[PDB]
Amino acid sequence: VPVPTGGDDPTKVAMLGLTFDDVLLLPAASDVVPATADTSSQLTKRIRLRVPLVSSAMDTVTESRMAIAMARAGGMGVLHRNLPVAEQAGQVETVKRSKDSDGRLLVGAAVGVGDDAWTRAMTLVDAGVDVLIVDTAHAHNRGVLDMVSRLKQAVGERVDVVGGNVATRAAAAALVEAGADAVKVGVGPGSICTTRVVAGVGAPQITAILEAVAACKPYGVPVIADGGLQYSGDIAKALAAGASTAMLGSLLAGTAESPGELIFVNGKQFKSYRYFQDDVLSEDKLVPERVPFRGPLGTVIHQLTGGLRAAMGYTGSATIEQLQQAQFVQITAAGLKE
Amino acid sequence: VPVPTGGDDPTKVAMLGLTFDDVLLLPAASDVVPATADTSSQLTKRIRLRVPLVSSAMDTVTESRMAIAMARAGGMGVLHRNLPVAEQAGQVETVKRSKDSDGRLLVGAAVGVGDDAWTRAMTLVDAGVDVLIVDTAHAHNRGVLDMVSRLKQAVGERVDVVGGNVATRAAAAALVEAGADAVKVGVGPGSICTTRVVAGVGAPQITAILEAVAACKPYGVPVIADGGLQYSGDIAKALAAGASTAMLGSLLAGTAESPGELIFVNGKQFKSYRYFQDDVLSEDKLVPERVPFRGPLGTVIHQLTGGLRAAMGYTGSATIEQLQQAQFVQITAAGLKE
Amino acid sequence: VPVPTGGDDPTKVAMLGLTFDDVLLLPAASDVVPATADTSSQLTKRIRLRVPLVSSAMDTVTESRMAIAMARAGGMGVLHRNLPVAEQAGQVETVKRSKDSDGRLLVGAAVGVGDDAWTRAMTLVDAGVDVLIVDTAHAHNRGVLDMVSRLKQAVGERVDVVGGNVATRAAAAALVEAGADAVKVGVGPGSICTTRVVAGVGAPQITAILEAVAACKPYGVPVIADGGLQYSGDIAKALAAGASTAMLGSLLAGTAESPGELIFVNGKQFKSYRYFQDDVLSEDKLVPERVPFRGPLGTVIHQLTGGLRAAMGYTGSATIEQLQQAQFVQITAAGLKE
Amino acid sequence: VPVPTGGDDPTKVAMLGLTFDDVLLLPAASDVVPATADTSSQLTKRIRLRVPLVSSAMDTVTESRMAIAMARAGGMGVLHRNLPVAEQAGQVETVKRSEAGMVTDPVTCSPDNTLAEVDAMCARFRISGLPVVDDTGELVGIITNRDMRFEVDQSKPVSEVMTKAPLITAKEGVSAEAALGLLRRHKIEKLPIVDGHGKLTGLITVKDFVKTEQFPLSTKDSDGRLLVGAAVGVGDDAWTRAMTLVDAGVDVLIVDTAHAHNRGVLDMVSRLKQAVGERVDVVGGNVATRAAAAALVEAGADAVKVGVGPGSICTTRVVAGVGAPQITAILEAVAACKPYGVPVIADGGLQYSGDIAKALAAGASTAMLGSLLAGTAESPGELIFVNGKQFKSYRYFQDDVLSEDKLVPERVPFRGPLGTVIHQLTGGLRAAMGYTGSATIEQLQQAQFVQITAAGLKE
Amino acid sequence: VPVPTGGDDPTKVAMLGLTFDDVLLLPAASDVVPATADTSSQLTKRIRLRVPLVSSAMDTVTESRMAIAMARAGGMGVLHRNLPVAEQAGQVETVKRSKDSDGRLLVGAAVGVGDDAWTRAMTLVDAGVDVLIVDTAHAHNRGVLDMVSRLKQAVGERVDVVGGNVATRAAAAALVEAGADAVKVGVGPGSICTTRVVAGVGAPQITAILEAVAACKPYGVPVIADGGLQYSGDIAKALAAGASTAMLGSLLAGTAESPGELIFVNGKQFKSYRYFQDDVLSEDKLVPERVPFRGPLGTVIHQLTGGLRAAMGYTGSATIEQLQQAQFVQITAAGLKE
Ligand SMILES: Nc1ncnc2c1ncn2[C@@H]1O[C@H](COP(=O)(O)OP(=O)(O)OP(=O)(O)O)[C@@H](O)[C@H]1O
Ligand SMILES: Nc1ncnc2c1ncn2[C@@H]1O[C@H](COP(=O)(O)OP(=O)(O)OP(=O)(O)O)[C@@H](O)[C@H]1O
Ligand SMILES: [Mg+2]
Ligand SMILES: [Mg+2]
Repeated sequence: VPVPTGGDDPTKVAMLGLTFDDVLLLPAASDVVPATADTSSQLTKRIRLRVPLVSSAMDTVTESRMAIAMARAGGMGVLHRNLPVAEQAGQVETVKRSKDSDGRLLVGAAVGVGDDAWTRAMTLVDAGVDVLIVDTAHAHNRGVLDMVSRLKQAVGERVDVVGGNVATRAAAAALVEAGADAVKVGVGPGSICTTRVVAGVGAPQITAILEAVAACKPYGVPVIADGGLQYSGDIAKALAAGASTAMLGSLLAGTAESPGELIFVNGKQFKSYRYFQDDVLSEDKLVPERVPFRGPLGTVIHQLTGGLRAAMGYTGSATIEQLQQAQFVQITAAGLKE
Repeated sequence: VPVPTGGDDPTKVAMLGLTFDDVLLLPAASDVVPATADTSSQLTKRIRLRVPLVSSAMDTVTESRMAIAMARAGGMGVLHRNLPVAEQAGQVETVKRSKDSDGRLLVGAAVGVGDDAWTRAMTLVDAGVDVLIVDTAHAHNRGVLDMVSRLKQAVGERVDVVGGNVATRAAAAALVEAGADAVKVGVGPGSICTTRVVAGVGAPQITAILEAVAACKPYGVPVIADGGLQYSGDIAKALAAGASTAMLGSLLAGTAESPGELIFVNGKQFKSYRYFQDDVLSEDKLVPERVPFRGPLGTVIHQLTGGLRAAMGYTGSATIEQLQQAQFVQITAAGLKE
Repeated sequence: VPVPTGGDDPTKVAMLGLTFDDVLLLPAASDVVPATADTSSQLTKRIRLRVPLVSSAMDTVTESRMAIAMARAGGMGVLHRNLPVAEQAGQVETVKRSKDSDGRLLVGAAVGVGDDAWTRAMTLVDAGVDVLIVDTAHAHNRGVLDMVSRLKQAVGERVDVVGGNVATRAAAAALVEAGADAVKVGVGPGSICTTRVVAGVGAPQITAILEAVAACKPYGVPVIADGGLQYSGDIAKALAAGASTAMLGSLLAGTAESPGELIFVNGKQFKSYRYFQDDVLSEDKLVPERVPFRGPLGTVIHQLTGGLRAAMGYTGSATIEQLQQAQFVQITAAGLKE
Repeated sequence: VPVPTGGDDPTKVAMLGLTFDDVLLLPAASDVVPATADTSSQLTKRIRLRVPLVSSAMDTVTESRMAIAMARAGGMGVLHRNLPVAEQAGQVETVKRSEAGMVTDPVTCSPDNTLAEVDAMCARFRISGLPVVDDTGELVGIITNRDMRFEVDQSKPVSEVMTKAPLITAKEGVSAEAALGLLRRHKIEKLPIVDGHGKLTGLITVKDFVKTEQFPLSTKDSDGRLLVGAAVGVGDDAWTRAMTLVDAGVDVLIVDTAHAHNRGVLDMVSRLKQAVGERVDVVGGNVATRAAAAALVEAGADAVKVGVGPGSICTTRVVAGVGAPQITAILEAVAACKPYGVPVIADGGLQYSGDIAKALAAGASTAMLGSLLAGTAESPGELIFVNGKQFKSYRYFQDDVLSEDKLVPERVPFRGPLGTVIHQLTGGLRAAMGYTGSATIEQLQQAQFVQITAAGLKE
Repeated sequence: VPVPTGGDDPTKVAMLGLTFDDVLLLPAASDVVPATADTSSQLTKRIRLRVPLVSSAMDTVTESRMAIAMARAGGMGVLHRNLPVAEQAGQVETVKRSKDSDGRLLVGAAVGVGDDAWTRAMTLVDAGVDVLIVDTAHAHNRGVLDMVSRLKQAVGERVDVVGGNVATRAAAAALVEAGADAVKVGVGPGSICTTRVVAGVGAPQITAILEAVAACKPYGVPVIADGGLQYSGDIAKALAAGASTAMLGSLLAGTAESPGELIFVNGKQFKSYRYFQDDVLSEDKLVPERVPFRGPLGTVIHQLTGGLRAAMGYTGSATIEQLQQAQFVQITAAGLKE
């Protein structure tokens, strides 16, 4: 009668979470050449990218240079918000003035929650931003939903609103009901993540994507998988799990197009570089208190796209929409043994 | 027809035991700001702590200085019994004379089993102790239950009695029947624990807490999770599994407030410091035959409480009683790989 | 409709095998003191040992000195058969002439299969051996069963016949039907075992013990667990899984009483020391082609017995027969992480 | 309502994949002595090997030398295709003429050839003599070691130094005893055998029997020549290569692709089966599912090769996120192939001989040996000595779009003689057969597994 | 009577060679600020450099880009000769067309020995080279001396001729007699040098510089110290030992201005890139058969010049000619112990 893992509530342990290392893509009937596979996918309800990759809105990853490079590569970049409002609008305009209906490069920008966030969002919309991402560590919060709904009513006709990071079906459904044009998924997805170690909170990314897609797919809301990626195979797995686009963080932190200046210390090359880190539950609030150079962004994007095209050829997926129907095989611990 | 793991008895392998590394807290709908979360919790049926942390009754962890520091920090300390009765009463008197209804600092003390244990307990009650903990390696023994019942009849009106370490539902129910005001839970909870290696005996802490809470929650008896803690996330997980307080042992062993004198050896700082170790089945009876300095207690308590508050914010738990209703996701082996 | 692990045969993967590290002994209601716990157990149908430990019949573990020491320690030893028949009979006589009904020390000897094995067995029986072990790598063989039956018919009135190593219920049942006085269990029980790597053959020892006990318990035939032990906790787990005695191998190879001479090489102490290795499927046939000193036997035996007594105190087992009814908790991979 | 691993689709996570390290072979009732066990197994429907081991068609593993050594050991080798069609056909011809037997049609050179060419031919075919025939096929001479041992000018034409006709020759169908009598009487070592006109037909020497004594386990056709296989791709260049290999006398054609569940691979298999099915056997490329194996069987493949990302740290898994654990893949493919009698070749994922035993017990009929053979002496490459260790030292034809080299942006250690590795693998297999009571490989395919946990793998 | 180190010949061990690590510069009376120190020095009899640094003529160090950078930095570069004559002439033209009396950048080029070397030299002089270096591993050879004499007679009025690597006073005197405008010093100068290990040939660099200066200083012939340099302090020591310029080899191999393309492999950055290596006794003839990135040349040059200026300040040397009069202190083995 009692639960095999202890207690009496069978829902106390709600689910078994699978990560990227837990699953592999099963080969299927294929007439798809990797070179001829269409990797385009929807970022939001109204925006389609040639390459389903978006740079994360992290101070160490995306500012104007990275946003321009990502837009030229066929993806997009979200400008980080650890800077003043006027500076963010200036970076938005730097990206725009350098594709949309008018032929200018697409760009996204991150905003928080609050009246200061409202002013920031209005200024960014004035500067010509295309995507507003209400970015929070935990989006299953009434304030985040209120901000998403308010932005959707105010500037929904001209810009797309993306909701904060969720990890469950209920949170994704709440964001969809708030009117979000895309749902960003992932709450402590890394295995050694600071959220997992310090707060004990996390969700393995494959299960989180599956649940959020179960919430969002009926309403046509794209899913952006954010965090937990280590290799291009993880990009393929995230897209096959149901996500429409992937967000790239630490994989792009040390690239040349990312912020920071090149320095040479101890024989190795590095990139050397608060009132705006207003987000509670963020990893910087958990810690008690030099990112290496990674080369040009083009090589990293080429490697990731090559891995994705290889997966598409193996699974017989002509489009990303077909790759989202691919099947997984769950591997055991011996499958991770070197 | 036969059991898949061998034999014919399906109850031979009773359960799959989960440890802290097996589970993560699932994010849920939240309106809780981490700073405004109420971390107050019940130590016993009549005692509520501002911070649900109790320093373990270990010779290397808690004496008068540590007890005073823990009571001032909002938690409590239990004085170890690896010393003469007069010395323990003196430490109790030191803690009291430096909060109860009188306004003196709250303090607990560990007692054993036997006539000498009765003498020790009566002396400690005379000295003004608030909590008596019958601290045994294996509390599911008739002697421990009889001692708990005797203390409850004798001095139960003025002090609280907490039963020793249990790991199963039946043992916790037996302790509740004997009249224990709180149940301490954990028997070989660490992975590389000496009890697990030398004796082959142990119980994973999450499952043990779930079973003990299933036994204790209907009667309103608090559960103290003792052992297996490595990070503040483990504190959050233990409280979410249903425990009311977490007992801190080796994490406080090298703190400045812990016993021992500070010494400087080989450029590193350590702390340098039987007839009273009368408990059989204790880990010292299993071994054939220098604790590093860990800084001030305040920093450790602050970090642990910050992790707890972050978990409460992620789970939407305004109180510890709400955190006790939080759900878990079970992660695979791949989720622990670096 | 197909099996989740592949194919359409649900019995292709017969079972999930558990090893010692997969399980722990659960605590239970206990009035047992480790010092007053009775560790006696049946070695065979007619032989009871004070300490349930038998030194393995390995060339590097047991000859006359080790057999004498084991008999004096309360257990027994089995003399290895990697030597001439007259020499083995001389070792038997050396052990006997230094307990049975006549006051001489009990001793066992290993024999193979064949006519030379029959001559060896008759010589050993004439020398006064008490137990004959028909030691084979794979006892589920018609020749081994015939040898066991022949020995039981010929000399079963005076000496006990123990069957070779088995790993399944069917093999143990075949040995029992052949008249074995005890059944030795374990076939590639170690994780990095040569049989597992080279032949791909093995059986996790806890599951193997459970299956062989399911075969042997209804007929009162004791089970000797051989191999896979690393710690005294493994002794406790094996005896709780249903085995009556544990056979000690590598744990005794480098003891002072074990064969070989003491040498001092590179600052460390070591021991320095075929036509008679006629057994097929033995590990020495699978390999392409200095055992350290381990101290006195008494220390090892004392430590193992202390661990066993601690387990008996935790489980509330006054006797080994009561320990054989104890329950297990299965632990996850995270339970093994250091 | 929801799936325990997430979502609402119960088939999204189709299965739990078991690798070799997940399973052990359970001992069973056994009267099998390891030495007396029969390790013979079917490579294809018509071909049976004495040892169920095939060398992988890898450029670092199998060339003519490796193919000859594998055939002599009782297995077989598949020649890699990362080289021109002419070179691969030449390797096929080298393997076929290593142990010709029967007719033993002797390699012949024209009188217009040179000493360098005949030295190259002698090195190629491991022979010490060549008959010399004219444009019409009539004999004009013979060249041997005694004719050119110290000759200085390698440009010397064959006609200049050959032993001039007439020579000591016999007629077609001459008895073996008569040939031995001629060889003893004239003390010539290589006796030509001529037709009824004057055109050379054969050459008689007992050494072909002697080599039969040397390697009693050699796998051969009815003609007495060593069996050999060759890999082909898909396309028109692949069709030309396959026709050239069939002309050279190849025995097995393997449509070698990383992903055989593809209409091109199936069409190539069907075309080869229709065109040259009576002469050679066609083996389908790598599959990892029951449906792909069923498609290959429907295409007419004589054997199905199984494995797609089988290794744990395989490049395909890391870069593409694609793979299938090998034990589950073999079980799934055998579930489709066994009802039709189609053998399964397990390719990839092997690290120890126990894995070979497990792969055969899972239902596969042969194991294909790859990286375990890459560094052996019989493998292509030249030995070099660097530091304190010995290593092996040494695209247009890498046309597979899903091959791992397309994923990787970019020394091979020495492993000793092939015979030692083959002996160790066979010993492990025989021990497994003894433990499981399997007298034959077909009985071993019925053996049961026990699944082990993570704790069973910890050192 | 006999030699204390063996034998009867007292000149069998000719000298005790001092390396850079053997000596330190003694501080002296100083009115010299490092900022105002004049580091200009004579490269040859007729060429003066602002910074006494010459880039080594190795295939991995100096071609047109490195030569241009070195000329702009105040030093000079020598073009390597592991390439066809036309290509080296093209590189000379690239350097010249991008300082001499006509305002073009100065550049030097290495030549070998033989008739093809003469053709190469004539082509290079036609292309407008300023310095010809007859670069050989062992310049105390009649062929090198004859080549130097022929070049001096032919094109001595327009270009400066530098002799190959010597290590003794006699070799330097022979080069001066032959008409070398500068003498390059060093033969197996490194401690782990291939020439020393394979051939047993070498000369510690401080002693070699002192002897060559003893040969060259009365004739006003500058000395170029080539090889053995590890730090800027070694540059200061070499200049103080009497050398006029220092040739930089492996220190400049991985710099951006050096030949090769940048590649990023395994998280680290490297530079990736015979009939023309005709010189016998070169280290490629002795070896049986990726250079890391080192940052911009400017950082290396700035650091080396800063160290040189610090030494000039410590010794009170207003000019390099005054630094050439500085004194050394010999240090023991304990002075090298970390
Ligand atoms: N031209 C050929 N074509 C095919 N097979 C050949 C040819 N020449 C020889 N063989 C085969 O290979 C074997 C090689 O022996 P061959 O006589 O050429 O060598 P050998 O060095 O003269 O031998 P030995 O001196 O030891 O008798 C022959 O006995 C025959 O079986
Ligand atoms: N059938 C033959 N009839 C006549 N002469 C022959 C015949 N075969 C070979 N010869 C000649 O006899 C001589 C020796 O040839 P033979 O075949 O004995 O040498 P081989 O096999 O190379 O022997 P070895 O191993 O001693 O070098 C040569 O001059 C050769 O041309
Ligand atoms: Mg010969
Ligand atoms: Mg011969």
